[PDB]
Amino acid sequence: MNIFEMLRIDEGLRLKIYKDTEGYYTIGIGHLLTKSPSLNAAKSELDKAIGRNTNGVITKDEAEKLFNQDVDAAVRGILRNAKLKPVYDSLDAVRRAAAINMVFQMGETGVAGFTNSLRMLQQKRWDEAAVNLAKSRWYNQTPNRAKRVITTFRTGTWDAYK
Ligand SMILES: CSc1ccc([N+](=O)[O-])cc1
Repeated sequence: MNIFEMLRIDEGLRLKIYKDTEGYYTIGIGHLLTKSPSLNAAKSELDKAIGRNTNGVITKDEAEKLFNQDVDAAVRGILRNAKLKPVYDSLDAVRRAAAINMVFQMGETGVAGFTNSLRMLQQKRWDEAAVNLAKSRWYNQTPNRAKRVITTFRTGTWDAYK
């Protein structure tokens, strides 16, 4: 297991434009295209991302290329964020993957309300962190995925993904 395999499980792979759990146009391995309700706007974003006229369909190699870029950018963003860097740097590699997973799903703004969870994680209060993480819109809207990510933070193992 690693962040790539973990997100591939949580996000799936679809080669045609689809709507994510929030109803937003997406492609590949959970690559958010736009929050615009315009399918034409999403198609434009897709074309821009891939560098060709895709007509709303991409290949597996193309999906994987976007995915690698997205994981990389998620990490680089974390390292540039004064609220996230300290916690990320304090974590072991397995729990780092859990952090990247959350940022990938919700974005940095999406994780702004997690200040108290973040402190518990930095403190290595794992069971307490796990309890606090579940007190969230995230947990309620995507409970199965949230439970896997939370288990990963609680245990520092890949048990939830085996
Ligand atoms: C509870 S959300 C979150 C976001 C980032 C990190 N991080 O260590 O970069 C951890 C948790």
